[PDB]
Amino acid sequence: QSMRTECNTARGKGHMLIAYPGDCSQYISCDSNDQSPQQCASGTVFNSEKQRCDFRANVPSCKV
Repeated sequence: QSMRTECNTARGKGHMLIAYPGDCSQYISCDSNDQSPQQCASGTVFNSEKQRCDFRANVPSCKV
């Protein structure tokens, strides 16, 4: 809850190119509140709590 050892949070400007597109932003906000703060959408991985496990070939989790 309370961590005073995050003085190294200034090291996220090297491989943060994951935020290139925009769909990732519209999915991170449309997936977090959609079911829960478990949204993992980042291009083709909607590991959101909404049960959208499609991190592979964008396969929809249409569990019968």
